[PDB]
Formats: sequence, C-alpha cells, structure tokens
Amino acid sequence: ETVPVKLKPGMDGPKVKQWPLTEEKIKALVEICTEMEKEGKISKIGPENPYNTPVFAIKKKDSTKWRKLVDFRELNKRTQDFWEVQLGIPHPAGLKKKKSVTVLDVGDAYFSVPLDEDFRKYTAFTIPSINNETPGIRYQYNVLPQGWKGSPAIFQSSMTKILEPFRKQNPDIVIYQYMDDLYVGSDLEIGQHRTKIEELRQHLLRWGLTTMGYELHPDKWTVQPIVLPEKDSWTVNDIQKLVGKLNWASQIYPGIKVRQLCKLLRGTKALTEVIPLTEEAELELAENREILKEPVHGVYYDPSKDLIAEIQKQGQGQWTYQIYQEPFKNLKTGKYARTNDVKQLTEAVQKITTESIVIWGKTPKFKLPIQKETWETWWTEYWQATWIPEWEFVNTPPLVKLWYQ
Amino acid sequence: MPISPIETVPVKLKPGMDGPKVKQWPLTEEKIKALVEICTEMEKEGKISKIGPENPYNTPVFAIKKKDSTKWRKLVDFRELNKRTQDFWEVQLGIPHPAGLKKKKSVTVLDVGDAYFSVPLDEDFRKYTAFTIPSINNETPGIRYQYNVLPQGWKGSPAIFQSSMTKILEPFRKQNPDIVIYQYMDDLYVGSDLEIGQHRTKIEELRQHLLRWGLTTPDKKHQKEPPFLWMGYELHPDKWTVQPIVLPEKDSWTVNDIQKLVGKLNWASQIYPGIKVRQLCKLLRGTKALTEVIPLTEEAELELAENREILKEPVHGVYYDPSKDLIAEIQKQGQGQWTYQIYQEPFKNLKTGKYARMRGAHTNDVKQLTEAVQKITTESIVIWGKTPKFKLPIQKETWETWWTEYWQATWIPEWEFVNTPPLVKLWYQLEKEPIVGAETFYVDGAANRETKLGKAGYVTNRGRQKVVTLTDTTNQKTELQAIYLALQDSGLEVNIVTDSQYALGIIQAQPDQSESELVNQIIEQLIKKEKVYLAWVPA
Ligand SMILES: CC1=NC(=O)C(F)=C[C@H]1Cn1cnc(C(F)(F)C(F)F)c(Oc2cc(C(F)F)cc(C#N)c2C)c1=O
Repeated sequence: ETVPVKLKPGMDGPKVKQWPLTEEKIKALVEICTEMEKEGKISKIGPENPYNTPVFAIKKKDSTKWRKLVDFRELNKRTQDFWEVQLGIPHPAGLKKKKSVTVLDVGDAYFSVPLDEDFRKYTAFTIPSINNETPGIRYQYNVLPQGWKGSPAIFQSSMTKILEPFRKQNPDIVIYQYMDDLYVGSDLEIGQHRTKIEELRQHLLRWGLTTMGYELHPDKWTVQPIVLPEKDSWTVNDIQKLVGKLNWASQIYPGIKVRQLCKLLRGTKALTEVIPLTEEAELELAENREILKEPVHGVYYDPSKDLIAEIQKQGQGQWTYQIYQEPFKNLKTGKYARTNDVKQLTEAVQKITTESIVIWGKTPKFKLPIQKETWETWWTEYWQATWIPEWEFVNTPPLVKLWYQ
Repeated sequence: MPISPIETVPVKLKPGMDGPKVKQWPLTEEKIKALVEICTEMEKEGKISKIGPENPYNTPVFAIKKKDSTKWRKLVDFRELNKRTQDFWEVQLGIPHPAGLKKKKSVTVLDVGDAYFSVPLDEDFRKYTAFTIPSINNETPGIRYQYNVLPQGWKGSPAIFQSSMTKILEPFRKQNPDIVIYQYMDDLYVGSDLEIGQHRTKIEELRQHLLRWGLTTPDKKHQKEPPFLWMGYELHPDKWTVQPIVLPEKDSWTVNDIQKLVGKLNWASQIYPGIKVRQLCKLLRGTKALTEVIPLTEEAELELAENREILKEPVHGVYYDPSKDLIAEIQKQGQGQWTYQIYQEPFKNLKTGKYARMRGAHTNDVKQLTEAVQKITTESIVIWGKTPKFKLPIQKETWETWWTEYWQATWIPEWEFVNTPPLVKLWYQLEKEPIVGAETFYVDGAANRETKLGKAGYVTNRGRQKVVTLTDTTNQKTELQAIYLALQDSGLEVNIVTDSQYALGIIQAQPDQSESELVNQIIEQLIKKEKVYLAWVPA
C-alpha cells in the first residue's frame, strides 16, 4: 500500500527545462533507464504529462560507473509540507559532537517501495536528444525516487525496523537519515568505528541495501577566525586594513573596540609611513584577538529560516566561506583548500553542504562567485553528491574577501 | 483518409473547469451551405460524427472563401476549449541545425499526409469539441458534430500527434538502430549508409509500417529530391547554406526596413563569416515608429557596405563527421564584436556565428572572450553532443595572470593560443602594495540627495588639495569624479585612498570598455600611469 502525497495548495508540479547533455551522458542515461524500465521502476509517459524535472549523469562515489542524478529541487520545494511537516525526520544535536561520522549511500532502499499512483506524474523527466533528432525520452517514477525528500520521509518506518537491532546494540552510535544518505557517528577509536560501519553494512545487506575523506571528524571542526596580523613594523596602510577588518567584526562580535588604533590614523599621512604602536592600541589589539578566537555571542540558528552560504575565491587554490541566516551574523566560518576553478568551487560547495547537514540537518542556499552560464555548463562534470543545494550568483563585494582573507 | 488504430492519449480539462459553452452566431445561407458540404464529407471520412442534443458544449464555427478561389474552408474557433484544456509537455527542446547533420549515403523526405486527421482523439474528451452548423436564421435546431480526430487549432494536437509518431516508430527504431530518422512536425527525414537499392527497400518497409498505423507517406515518384529547402536553409548532398539573401538598396531606410535587414544579417551570420550588426542595431535604439525614416550614420553605412562584400558570393558549410574533433576559433572584430567559426578539417566550416558585448557593462576583452567561449560550448553540446577544442587570440600567460588574480571563478576548457591579431590583453594592472616615494591622495565624493549637487575632491600627504562642484549628480558619480581628479593631478606613480567600494570594484576588474563617459576617462588615465595603487577605508 502507498502513502498518498499531496502538493502544497496553489502550487502545481515542476515544469523545469532539461539542460543540454553531452553524447556520453545521454548514452549512459539511456542504458540506465532501459534497465530501470525493465525492472518496472520507471515507465515511458505520454504528452498529457506536462511536468518535467532535469536529469543528469554523474560519476559514483565508490566507482567509475555512471549514475543518474535527478534534480528534484523544484518538486522538493513544492512538497515541503509533506516531507517536513507531515513526515519530518528529527535532526540530532549529538551528531556534530561525534569523533567520526561516516556517510553511507542508502538510495537503493527506495526502489522497493512503490510510489502513490496520483503523485507519479510529478516525477516526469526527459532524456534529451542530440541536434533534436527525436523528441526526448520521457519517463515517470513507479517507485520512491532518489533525490526526492519525500522518499526518506515515506521509507522512515522501514528504516527504523532495519536499524532497530543495531541501535539497541550500540546506544551511543548516532544514525541520521538525510535524503539518500545515513550519517553514522561514534566516539570509538577509528578501527572500532570502521568495524561498526562494516557491521551496519551487513544489517543493510539483509534488506537489499548493498552500499571529503573516508570519515568526517566534526569534533575537529574549528572556525576560521577573523585574522589580525602579528607585526613588528606597522605602516599607515596596515593600520587602515586592520581598522577596516575590525569595523566589520564590530558589527558581528559584541565587545570589539577600535578607538585607540583609529587615533593612530590622525592626518593625511603617506601609506608606507611607519607608525609606532601605543600601549592602549596594543592592548586593544590583543583583546580583539581573544574575542575573534571565540564563537559569536548572540548568534543562534532559527529553524524557521533558510541558511545562506557565501564563498570567496582567495587565490592559490584557497577559498573562504561563511554560513549565516541574517547577513554577517555568522553561524560558522571555514576554508577550503586544494584542479581548475570550477572543480575547486564544486568541491567546496559539497564540503560546506555536508557540514551544514551534520550541524543543522539542512542545506544552505549558496551565493557563488561565478558567472551563471559557466557554472551551469560545468558544475555537473565534478559533482559527486546525490543531493543538490539551491544557489544564486554573486559579484563578491570588494573588501568582503579582504576581511575574511 | 486512414485514422490510426493507435491507443489514444487520455486528455483532461483544467481542474475545476467545465467544457466550453460558446453560442453559435447566425451565419449567412452561403456559409451554412459550405459548412454542411464540408461536414458531410468529413463525417463520411470518419473525422467528425453527428451528436444528439444531450451534449451541452459548443464552440463557434465559421466559413471563409477567398476572392480568388471557389474553395470554402471551415474554421473552428477553439479559443475557449484551449483555455480549458490541460497543459501539455513541450513539443521540442530545440530545432535541428544543418551543421549537426552527418554525411549519409542516402537521405529521404517522408511527409505525413493529413497528419492531425490521421490520429484519433480520446473518446472521453470528444464531447468538448462539439460545434453547431446553425439553421437558416437560427429558426430550427442546428446540425451538431464532434471531432473523432485531432482538430486543427486545438492545443493538444501538436504534442499528441508527435507522441503518436514516437510510439509508432519505437519498434522500427529498435529493429533498425543504424537508420537515422529525424522527427520534425509532420515530417520524417530518413537516412542510411546502405547501397541505393537496399535503402529504397528500407524506405518502402518504413512507409508500409507507417501505413499499418494509419499514416500515409509519398511514394518513390512523389518524394522530394535534393536540394531540400527547409526552414530558411538549403540542404545539398555534401554542403548546406542559408536560402538566398537579398540586401535591399533604399534611398530612405525605415525602422521596419532596418529590423528586417538585421534579421537577415543575423540569419546569414550562421555560415557567412564576419557579419556585423552593431551599428545597424544602434540605429534601432529609440522610440521611433515602424515607418519612421532613420538616416544611416557613417558607421552604419560602413558596416552595411562590409556586409554586402561578405555576401556578394555564396558560402556553404559542411556536414559533421563524428569521428573527428570539432575546432572553434574566435576573432575580435572591435567595439565589443566577436566572430567565430567551427570546423573539423581546416578551414571547411560546419558553421559560423558571432557574439556581442553586454550593454551597460564595465568590461574587458578577457571577460568578453570567456563569455563567447561559453556561448559556443553550449551551442556545440546541443548540436553535436560534445565541446570543441578552442583556438583563441590570447596568450596562455595573459589568461593565467587574469584567472589567478580575478575574484570570480573562471575557466576555459582545452584551448590553444593562435596568433591572429588583434590579440586579447589587459591594458593596465594595479599594484599589490603602496608605492614608496609616490604621493597619497585621500579622495572624497559626496552628493546632497535633496539638491542633487555634489562635490568631488582630495587632500594629499604632500599638502595638495582640490574641490570641484558637480550639478545633477549622485554619490557614485562624485566618488568616480574624486578618483579621476586624483589621476589627473598626480604624476606617473600614485597611491589613492577611497571610501568607495563601488569605484574600487570597477577598477579592480581592469575594464577597458564602459557605457559611462566617466569610467572611460578613468581608463585613459589608468593606462598612461606607471604605478597605481588603490586602497579602501571605511567612511
Ligand atoms: C547527407 C545529405 N544528403 C542529401 O542528399 C541532402 F540533400 C542532405 C543531406 C544532409 N542530411 C543528413 N542527414 C539527414 C537526416 F535527417 F539525419 C536523415 F535523413 F538521415 C538529413 O535529413 C534532413 C534533415 C533536416 C533537418 F532536420 F535538419 C531537414 C531535411 C529536409 N527537408 C532533411 C532531408 C539531411 O538533409
């Protein structure tokens, strides 16, 4: 029996255009879809289905084989009441406190559960054709699809039964389901932790579930503080940059002072001129460093608001990032380090989304410092995650990069 | 004549909507007579069927007979039914491009006869297509009909016809994977690499398979021969071109004449290299009426004359060879104009094209070149399913200096430098550190929002100062004026401190082109300097 799914009132199903694909990705998808159709997982559809969701082909996490990725971002936004209010999966606060967190792909579990007949039409997708030789190949889902947030929401009851003996035997292990993955955290020694993962894989293997470094280590996640340089000689220019960077942090951190340092900039002096540091300025500098190395007082995650992630290209394969709900009220800051700009940016996006899932159980909306078309053409060539976050394109403000440098 | 025995596509109305109930307006006797004759013939052919009085739906009918002709045509106004009919999926994602066609030994055109009338309509939906032929002066009940096939002008016909052809071709495609069949509207373009005799054997077998499903196609004597005139193109056995282009010679050009000329030049630009439309497009800027005469500027006259020389002799493109790479080359033509050619064997182009600089932007040639590469990459994946190898007029060192210093993630797929001037370069660079022995200008710009009057100025470490008044200005323009002042009054080496993130952001991206007269003046100054260092301080 199927769980009846309803759309949010006033909104219709997704009607998103299919992005052009290379010949090797089209052939990969045709082969995967031919096989899924034989297995009854999907069915060819008629023109009376006016819905569409984009489809892509990516390289797997564990192998060189092609895998189908459906971008259900619109269908997910349009079904939010079902997967978040009606069948919401609660997020554990202990997951980010674990020594090791292992991510296991469990998307193959959903192909067993059939999808409600009246909802299937909303899962429509099209395999495009080179030079528009033929009209695309149109299909819809007969079972819970990978990428749709309603799939873990409906499978939740079955996942609880599959995991019950493992959780009873290991009460200190935290298991969290997010979309197609299980997040498994423990405080065990790395060898005992890996042994418990291999044990959990055997439990999933009994139900047909044959399943970034190896593990994530959230207890070692330490914020990228606002860096104030340690100098022997201080020019007028260095003081100006420090005042600008402290003026920025004073709007976020309660207690930032700049009066004594700001006084040193009296006049219209040459940028290269050396200025000696006073006792009051040196004390103020050390008190600011102490505040910057601690979390932001007064900033809390509001579950009713979206998370935002901003990224800045710093040069030499270094990228900085911040996550917040209200501009510049930073919930987390970090850095990503390394082949090419687009590849590095996708890797950083996936790393930040994964941390966001561990900490808050949700993906942030990204502000990407790239041209919309460049990103739209190449992001798929390097993507390895089975989820896709929301993103928009920004023109990185001057000095925003400078303050987080 | 035949109506396909294919399974019908279930059709629905929009949620909460009933079928149309539009009153039939009384018609003249002449029109009623023509409609009765047309409808009797269609009813005999199975296309429409008489209905009882139980059906409450109605759609208006009309009859039109041209002055030159003795032929009457039936016109049904499906506007109301189309408004109430469900949405359908898009027919095609794009249109085939001739450059994406391969070199097949034989190619055949099979146009389906009476396409919509050869496909049945969902039985449960037929009732919504009800129409009435009114009696003389609407005195007595009219003659009522409903469609049994896809009606002309109804919303679902193009999608339902296409899906019916796809379903029908499915088994023939599985059992003949090496035969090419392009689907386009009511046509099938069939190609193969078999010898002339066995190709006709496959064509007859295809025509016969189609016939088994109610679709009639032209026989060997009635099928078209090359060159095929398709959608503004000419397709020949080993080359393709655009249909003849006639550039008119007029004493006075109107907005309408210029718009038609730009359309024709844009269409020719997909195979004629070097076509330009910037100056002609500039003439179309304004609120000018269609018949308003626009005098040609000297620049538009020069551009038109250069286009005429490009089109004086025919130019053709070649077909695609899937076993060879695609090469794309781009050239800068000046004033934000870019031209490109795509070939596999030099220099036999499959197609050409152009790219134009974005309007109202502070930009440079490196950015424009990156945008043109992106546009070409997208177009190539659609036509051929793969990205071309690029030959660009930019040094690897110039690109490396740009991408490693730019705040935005940027990338160009596999490319090689080609020395085809004008080459792409950055015309100035800003210093990374404050200059020693150079004067530091602390610039400031402000504008009163109430009066729109502003002041632009500076104070230096050397005691120099200046203040200038500006009328009908903004904070942004006074901040740029303040920077320009410092550039004008300083020597070859200068340090500039500003509180304008806006101005800093524009200059840090090394623009050489701008819509703004003020940004262009800042550029001329920046280029002539030896060392410029720009720093920012909070207000
Ligand atoms: C190799 C060719 N031989 C010819 O005789 C000739 F005139 C043209 C070509 C190019 N060509 C190569 N391949 C196809 C095909 F669609 F792929 C299929 F027939 F094989 C063509 O068929 C088209 C393709 C298109 C359009 F889809 F591009 C329009 C028309 C028309 N009219 C035709 C005939 C086609 O024209």
